Order: sequence, then structure tokens, then C-alpha cells
Amino acid sequence: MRLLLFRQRNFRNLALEAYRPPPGLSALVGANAQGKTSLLLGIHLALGGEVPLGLADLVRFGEEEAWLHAEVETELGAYRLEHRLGPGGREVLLNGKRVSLRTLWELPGSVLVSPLDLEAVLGPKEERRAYLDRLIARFSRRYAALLSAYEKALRQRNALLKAGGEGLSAWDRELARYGDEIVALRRRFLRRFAPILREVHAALAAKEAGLRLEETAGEGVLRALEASRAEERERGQTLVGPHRDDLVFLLEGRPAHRFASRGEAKTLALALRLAEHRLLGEHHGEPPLLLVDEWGEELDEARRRAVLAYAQALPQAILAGLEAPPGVPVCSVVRGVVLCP
Repeated sequence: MRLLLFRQRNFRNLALEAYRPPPGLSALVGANAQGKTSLLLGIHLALGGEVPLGLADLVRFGEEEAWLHAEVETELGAYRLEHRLGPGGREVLLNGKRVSLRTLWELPGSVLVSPLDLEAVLGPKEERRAYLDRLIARFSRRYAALLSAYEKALRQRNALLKAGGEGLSAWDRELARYGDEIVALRRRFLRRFAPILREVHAALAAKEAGLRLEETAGEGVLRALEASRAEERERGQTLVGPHRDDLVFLLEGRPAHRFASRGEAKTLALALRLAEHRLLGEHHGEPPLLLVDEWGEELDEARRRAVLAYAQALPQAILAGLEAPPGVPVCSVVRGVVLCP
């Protein structure tokens, strides 16, 4: 994957007209860390990323819409990716054609190591499950399509529930059809991803990292629905199925959301991103672009070496921090504009 060109208008605090990163590994330097963080985030979204931000935190103050453009070369060919972010939503174009966002996940895209990442490790149940669904959807168009179909069957089913004792029967079978498949795909995915997470985290930290997906309907959605029938009737809501399952991250066998320090969480989050990156490379046959924010933060030598060692072996990667690694080509960001000397 080679990002050839990034252009933007009215995205966060950026002013650049164009940014042309070099091939290989490069670093963004400058006093304004927020500018760098926005640049990396703009690139990530240009390439098909998603992040949790109100429009006033994606679009420049006093402006209506933002635009993002990326020109990439991939194993699949050359592509022009564009996004308009405004009151109407996110409009995505690929080579001049309006496409669903998920279409861009047909290409390798990017992985961003962001300051936002630790909050999932530390945050509520629903956020870890949301992370899981976004992750797997990158890999599997069937999974993305099952999420949509399940969410319809669920919506329709809870409506029949809220409206008394209804004819739930056909809804049970639909929820199970989509749900059982989602459960299966999650198990398959996590069998591949968990060992990668453990390996990657071992290079960054002393504590063993793990994960567990706790299922409400592990013997099948139909059978769990039966067993929850009185109780779901009592609450007005489906209580079992993959929308209720919990992804737990572990350090030394113990839940990270309870027993990780913020620093430990930040390193676990880093490992999760690098494991996602590795697995995407296997899936696509070509690595995503890797974008690393906070390169310079309170890093230790071995942690740095391990990430630098990973990033410097890719076709292209961009780091942003207070200082660049020595010998890494550097581009300055000053007043929203990049200069690559």
C-alpha cells in the first residue's frame, strides 16, 4: 500500500492543500501535537477508518462540511478515495463513484494507533463489543452484512415484545439464523487474533495479554431465547444473542478494565492495534498503512524498539511524536501545513 497524496478542506484544525508522504517510514514533527493528531486521523478516515466524533469535532469551527481525499497505490491498482463529512452524513467516493463506506475495506486501508484507543480497554462493556464488531467487519463482508440483518430482526422482535405477548416465533428463527453465524464468525476470528495479541504484547510488556468473549447464547440463540422467555417478557427486550455478549481483555488472567493502570491499558491498546495490523496484512496480502500517534510520549527503549522495529519493516508507515526516531526522514507540521524537506 502506498499513500501518494492526501488532501483536505476544513477537517479539524488542518490547512494543508496537499501532503505527499514518502515511501517507507517517516515522521511528523512540530510543536503542535493536535495538528499532527488531526493529520493522522484525517488520513485514517480518508482510507476508510471510523472514529467516535461529533461533526463539530470533525469539521472546522464555523464551517459546514469537511472534505478528505487520498490517492493510493495497492496490489489491486490505483484508487482515489474521497469523503465529504457534513450535516447529511459521510459521503464516500471511490474512483469517482459513490460507494458504501465498507467498500473501502476491500483495500488494505490503514491502522491508527490513537490516543482514543485506551478508552475501549478501560471503558464499558458496550464499547468493547462495538470495537469487536468494527474489527471483524474490516475482514469480512459477510460479517458486516450479518450485523445489518441481525439488527433488523432484533429491532422487529423487540417491537413485538414491547407490544404485548406477540407471534415472536418467526423472529426467533431469524435472530438465530443471523445470530448463530455471528457467534461462529467471532469464535473463528478470535482463534486467529488472540495468539497474535499475546505475541505482540509480549514484545511490549511483561504481563501476558489475553481475551475472552463471554456468550449469552453459546449453545444457540433459539435455546437461549427459550430459557429467557419469561424474563424477556418481564423486561420488554431480547436478553440473549451476540448483541449482549461481552469481550473481556485480560492481563495476567485478570480483567483489564478493572486491574490495568492507564499505562498498562495504553500498551494493551497498542498491542491490539499492531495485532490488527498484522492480521490485516495476512488477510489482504499487503500491509495496511500504519499510522502511529504519540510516538514520543513516555516510552521506554524496549517498547520503542519493538514498535519502531515493526513499523520500519513495512512498505510505508508514518509516526507522529514530539521527537522522531533518529535517521527517520522527517516532515514538519506548522500552522496546519506539512513541509517534507
